[PDB]
Amino acid sequence: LLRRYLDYPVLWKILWGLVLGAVFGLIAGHFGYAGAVKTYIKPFGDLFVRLLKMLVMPIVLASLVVGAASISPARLGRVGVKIVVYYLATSAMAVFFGLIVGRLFNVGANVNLGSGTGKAIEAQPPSLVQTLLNIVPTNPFASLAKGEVLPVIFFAIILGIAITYLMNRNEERVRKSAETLLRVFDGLAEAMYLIVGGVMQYAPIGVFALIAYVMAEQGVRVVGPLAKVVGAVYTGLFLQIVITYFILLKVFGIDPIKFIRKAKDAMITAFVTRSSSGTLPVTMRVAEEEMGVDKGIFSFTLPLGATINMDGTALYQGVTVLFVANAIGHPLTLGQQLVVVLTAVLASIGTAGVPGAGAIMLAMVLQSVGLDLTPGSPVALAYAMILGIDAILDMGRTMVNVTGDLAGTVIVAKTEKELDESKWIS
Amino acid sequence: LLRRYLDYPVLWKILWGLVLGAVFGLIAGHFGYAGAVKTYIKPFGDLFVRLLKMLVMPIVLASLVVGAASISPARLGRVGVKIVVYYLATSAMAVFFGLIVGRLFNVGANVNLGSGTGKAIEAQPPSLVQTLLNIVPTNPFASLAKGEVLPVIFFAIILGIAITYLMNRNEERVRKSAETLLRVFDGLAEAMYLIVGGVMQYAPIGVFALIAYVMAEQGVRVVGPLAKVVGAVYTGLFLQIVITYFILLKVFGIDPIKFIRKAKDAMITAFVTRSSSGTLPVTMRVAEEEMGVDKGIFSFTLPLGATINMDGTALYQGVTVLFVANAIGHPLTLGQQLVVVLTAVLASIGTAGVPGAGAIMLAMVLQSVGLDLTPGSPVALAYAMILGIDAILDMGRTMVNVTGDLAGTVIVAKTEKELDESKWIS
Amino acid sequence: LLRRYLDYPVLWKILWGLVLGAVFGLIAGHFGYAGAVKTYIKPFGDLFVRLLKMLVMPIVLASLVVGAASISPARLGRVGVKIVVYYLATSAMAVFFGLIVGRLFNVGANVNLGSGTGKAIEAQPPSLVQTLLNIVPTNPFASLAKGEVLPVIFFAIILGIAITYLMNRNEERVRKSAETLLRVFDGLAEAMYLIVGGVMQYAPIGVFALIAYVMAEQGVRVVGPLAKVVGAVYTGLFLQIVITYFILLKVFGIDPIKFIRKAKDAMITAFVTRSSSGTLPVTMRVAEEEMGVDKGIFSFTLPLGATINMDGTALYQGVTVLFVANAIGHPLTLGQQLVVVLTAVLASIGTAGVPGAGAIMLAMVLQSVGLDLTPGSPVALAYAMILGIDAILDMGRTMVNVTGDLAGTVIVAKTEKELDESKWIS
Repeated sequence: LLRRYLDYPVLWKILWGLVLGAVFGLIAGHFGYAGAVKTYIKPFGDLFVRLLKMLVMPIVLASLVVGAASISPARLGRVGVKIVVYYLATSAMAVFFGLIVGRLFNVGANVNLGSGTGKAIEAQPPSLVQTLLNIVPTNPFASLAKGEVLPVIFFAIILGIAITYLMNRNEERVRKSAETLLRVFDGLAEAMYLIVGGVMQYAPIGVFALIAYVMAEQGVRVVGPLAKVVGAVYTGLFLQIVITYFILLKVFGIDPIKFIRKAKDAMITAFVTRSSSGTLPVTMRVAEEEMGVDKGIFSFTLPLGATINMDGTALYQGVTVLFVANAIGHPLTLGQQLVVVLTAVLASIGTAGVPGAGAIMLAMVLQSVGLDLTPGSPVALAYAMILGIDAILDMGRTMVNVTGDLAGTVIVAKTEKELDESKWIS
Repeated sequence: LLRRYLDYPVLWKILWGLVLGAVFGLIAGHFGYAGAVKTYIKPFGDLFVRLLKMLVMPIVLASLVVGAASISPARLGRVGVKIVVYYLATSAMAVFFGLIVGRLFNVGANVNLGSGTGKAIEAQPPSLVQTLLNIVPTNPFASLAKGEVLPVIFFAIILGIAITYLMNRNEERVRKSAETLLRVFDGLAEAMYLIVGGVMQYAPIGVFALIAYVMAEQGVRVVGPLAKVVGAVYTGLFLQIVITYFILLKVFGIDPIKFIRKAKDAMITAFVTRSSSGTLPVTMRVAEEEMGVDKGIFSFTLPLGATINMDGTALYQGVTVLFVANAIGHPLTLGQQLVVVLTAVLASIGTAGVPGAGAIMLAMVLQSVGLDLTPGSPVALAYAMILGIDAILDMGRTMVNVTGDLAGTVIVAKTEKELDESKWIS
Repeated sequence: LLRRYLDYPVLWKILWGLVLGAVFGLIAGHFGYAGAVKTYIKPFGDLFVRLLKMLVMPIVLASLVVGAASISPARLGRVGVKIVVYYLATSAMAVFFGLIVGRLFNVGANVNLGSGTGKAIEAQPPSLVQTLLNIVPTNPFASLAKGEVLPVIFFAIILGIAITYLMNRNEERVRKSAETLLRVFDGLAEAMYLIVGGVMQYAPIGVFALIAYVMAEQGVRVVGPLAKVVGAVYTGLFLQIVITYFILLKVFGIDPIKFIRKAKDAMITAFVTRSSSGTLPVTMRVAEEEMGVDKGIFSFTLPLGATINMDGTALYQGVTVLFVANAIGHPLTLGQQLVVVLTAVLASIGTAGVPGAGAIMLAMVLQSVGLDLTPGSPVALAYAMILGIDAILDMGRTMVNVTGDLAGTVIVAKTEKELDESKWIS
């Protein structure tokens, strides 16, 4: 900080930091400085990551309560059902694309990791209703503490609807009590947006450090087959975007190219900060002035959608579990490869919108299939290299998430005729 | 459509839900559809139990803060501190009588619930002084998360009392701050009461699912023990009146025979209306036109007592916490038969008639004793049975709350020499 | 009469509790009644320790949010940020002097009341940089539940700064929301200060119980090591003055000797009145007449320093945490000492002034450094010894507390060149 580093445009600041970090991690990691980068530089990246998780539970709780207390329950249902159907459709298309692009590259094929047989040949306990019940928290404070985003989303929506029923009562004591509770939650959401805007000023250092460490450690693993997995995530991702989202927007009447030229802001600010609920201010300030959606829509769909958006995750798992499988030499068929729907579309509904969520979810899916031994087996290294390239995969698995969020908000807006057509004329 | 299911008197269609659950469980266990009803119907019961547990913590916290700030010693005079201790003492004695008539009835020994050879190391409990010191929470947020409800009760009462002592200080800043905190907790309590209304709207299907599963799983006895729990509550109430509200009146000089003969009006009106505060005028007037207490007293003891004097709901959940215990094969000890006494009494400040209680104070006492309502556990089924048999308990349980209120008003009027004896001679 | 036991000065009451506890414990130990105090007396000690460990989290959260909203770059001009930087740096150097003097005197190295070698075995402590990173929480509510003090301190400070930045907004809705959130946290902090008043009123019974149990089970040296603690704290305050304040004043042009000779009135008033806000008028009179500072500064610097500039308290913490760590036989490591420095500086932002805010902050630092204050553990007994001696250190802590304010006022007034040189030159 010298009073000028806080005035350079935030987005250009982040991209400048990211490119400088990539160059530093390349030239250093090649000159044998992995230890120095890990020791002096990586802690800044870890501090940035930790900051990007401090402000996810409060922002989710407060912003959902406000976004539900602003909308009347009728429009709230008419919007939420649409946004959930949209996430389901686009996430199913995402899983399909994962199963396709994890094969079209034959990912992790000639990584002969000294193992012919394994334990992932078959495993499918996809307990669906057991997840549809886990949405309901047994103790909402205990679900705040344990960092579960979906039960807190449920409780927040319920509390918001209760408040909007209260502020229509007649006992003027109750009206005031409800207004005061709503103002508490509104103040908390706004303070969290300030905190996020503040963290995105340090982000040009955190991104620099993170990508520097990543490009210093894994700067040589992008030569082997582990490059045909970053290729298989990014090709699958570009396909996700340019097929799913543009097909949808053309179907509903939104011109896709203009949609991209207008989403560029949030697309880029989420491609680098790798967090959906840390770029939530940016995507809201995009849906407000650059897309034209009404506030009573994106005040709820965007914070709800920043969590439950399993396109990047499912596209990330549907191509990374295939890599782990082909790495340990034990194959698996398409139908049996639906360990993604086991976790990504069911277990990983909430944990989508924190950095490195894909890696921890892959750790969650590789342990449920039976592959548990962490220190020695090929399951160790096959997942360790993924954890190493987790940042390069995570920079995109959330750009797609925020693009899908904006596309779903635009869709729910356009169907409800709450989308300002004065912005979409160019 | 659906409004015929909403506007139908709840707490009645709950009993219809229970009896339809019984007949459905019978004709699905006979035909041999136990697996099908366990895999398709029980999820509704699981959802309903999770819904009844998501309320217990926020409702206890908020409602207790509001209640304690309503009755704190910082705003109680002589009559206030003379009626509050009376209400607390008589609620404690109501719970004692509940446990007494639960042990003197073998309430839930005819139920086949609880697995065979569950455990045998349930003994070796903490001492009396230790479970007494465990009332004080070492960390209030840690007690909100861990689900402990008695320490949260203690901390909430402390906070309410502190808030009242604040709202009398001179600095306008701290007065406004305390008043705003109180309005926050009040808004949270009101939102929780609406959510409880919604959950009890859903309760028909939930108790239907739970009862259908528990009947069709084995054909367990449900008519035996329920015809015992009522008949235990009702003689519990008759005992409560004719023992407590007669020895208390005898030790203060008031003839209880004429007291009952003149309070029959409010007694009948509350036994039929089933409303703690809906019958408030009637009892009020029978305290004025016949009992003789002036407005200076019964304008403060009766309104407060219709909210914090719930001796009926201190005996109901005094016998039902024995039913749930004796049915699941976990007989209560003196260490828990005290935690019931403290929880079911301190939570009486945290009531609101039907929505404030709604058999949520029992789901709170159960969690206070350690008996968890984990969806699928025998506690859930022995709780579903009771919450289903709730109309036949409530239509009688309401009658003793208002008699407790009248006894309290008369006792405080007599102990202040205000009660005009001219209405009690001849 | 109870009202007589309350209006006694609470800290002399606590010291009397400690003395009576020592004598009664020695008598019991010589008479072989150790079981009597272990079963009947000690439960009061357990109750006090739990009742005190309760307040740490609500106090730390609410008080830090309010204090941080009191000092922030949003409402701090130039003199504001200068004096705040000075206050924090001086509190930090003061905690450092506390640790140095504590280690030098070897405080509490012969009470040996620990459970032996081990009792907290944890092989690999978090490295220094990991200890720094753990300040930001991955989930602030999780840091609330798990009782981690420092992450909640960081989150609370950040929330307060965001809240005041909001209060500076122009949209009426968000300004009102931020005001209401701050008023909620203000009300919570004030309620916590009332509860602390109550707990410290109860304290003498608790200190009597704890010291009696200690001195009865086995007579440990308490007249000696507490004497060394008092000597070390007074040497610490004297060296704090003679090094920190003299060096700062001389490296800014002030002549320290005449500074001391001028502020004799404020120092002596703070000594004899044992109050830091009750000596505010005399402090302003000294800073205006005898120093030369203009009303532009000493009207904003003194009311701030007598609230957030606690050097005496931040040295008492630095010495007594070392005493507790050397008493239970766990010489604390350097990462732990840095944690002590951080959470003794940042907690000063939210000091209370209620008699006992030194003991509560000591409990806060004990919880933050790793030495849990759970009842029964030897930490409770050593903390009881310190809290008992607290009344003797309080006569000197407020002298350094209000000398730091004057040093800071004079420093900043000379930097701003607003110091009326006619009072210094000769």
